[PDB]
Amino acid sequence: MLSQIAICIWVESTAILQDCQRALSADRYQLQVCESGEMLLEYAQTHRDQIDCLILVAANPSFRAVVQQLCFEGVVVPAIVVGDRDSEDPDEPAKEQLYHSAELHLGIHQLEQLPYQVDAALAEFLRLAPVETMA
Repeated sequence: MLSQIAICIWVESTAILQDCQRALSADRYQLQVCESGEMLLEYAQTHRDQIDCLILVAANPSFRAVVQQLCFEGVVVPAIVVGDRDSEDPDEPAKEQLYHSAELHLGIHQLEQLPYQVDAALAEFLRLAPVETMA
């Protein structure tokens, strides 16, 4: 039944899009690229359950707003976030508030763990389901 995994990434930079998909290149990965953040919502708006893993880049400005739309529509998926740091300083509130509590974080220079992260993000999404999409 697993057949293939559906993953939709949101990235305005092709290099980032190729790097994110590069890691998630498994023959069972269906990567969808969204030129905007609103375009990403339209894709999930009809595949929330069909999506197996969402990729996001915190480097975006209103990106938090786009993620809130997914939570707002009720679209919750094992989403992996990029552009995250381990800085404990409050200057950069980089918490899970970007998306639901199941979201996983990936290092910007660590583009390659997406697949292992996707498998982990999937298990994390089920154990945390129903996840809390505070948005």
